[PDB]
Amino acid sequence: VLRVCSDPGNMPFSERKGGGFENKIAQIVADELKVKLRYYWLTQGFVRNTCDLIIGTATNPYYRSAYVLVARKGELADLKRLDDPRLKDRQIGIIAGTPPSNRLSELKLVGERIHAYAPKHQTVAAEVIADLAEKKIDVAILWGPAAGWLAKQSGVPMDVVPLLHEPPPLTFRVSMGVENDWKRSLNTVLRKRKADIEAVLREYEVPLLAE
Repeated sequence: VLRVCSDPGNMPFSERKGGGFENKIAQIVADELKVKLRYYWLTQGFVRNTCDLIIGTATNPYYRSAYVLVARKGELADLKRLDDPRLKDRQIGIIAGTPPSNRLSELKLVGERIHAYAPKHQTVAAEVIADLAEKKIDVAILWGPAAGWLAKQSGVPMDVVPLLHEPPPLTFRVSMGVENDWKRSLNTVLRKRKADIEAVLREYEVPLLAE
């Protein structure tokens, strides 16, 4: 029986009801291996505290995403880069310690207008999106696979722009985590059910990058 290390409250990634896209992906992997699926639930030292499989974190990567810029639709048209001069007077929200914070300090985007959230709402990224919907901030810098679905649930239209022009890097490949023969069997599953896994990522508005 496939045992997956997952979070019972971490939408859009996973939830105990099985509604996250990593639950759908773990269900695809279990069906491919002709086996049942069970979870060891724990809240996100998650790894060594936790089962046999981690869906998102190594095996061959099955998608590549980036940190994104999120803003209310129509307020910062064509916003693509962190050095855009329109951000100098904007309230910016970001999770403290995340990779983009080095570029913010590099561009002197520091101080009062920078809302650093510590890593009411299910996740900290959900709160940042909610603060953006309630105009408590004007710009949100979050991990793509989380912000895409969360923006769809916010209630106000938003623009999700992947950060591709920032010189640490802000783009990351995502693989499964684990026994290199077991990693070999999982790489086989990712290679076969690629079209099904990629369709699940698109349904949850996960920004997908090439290469």
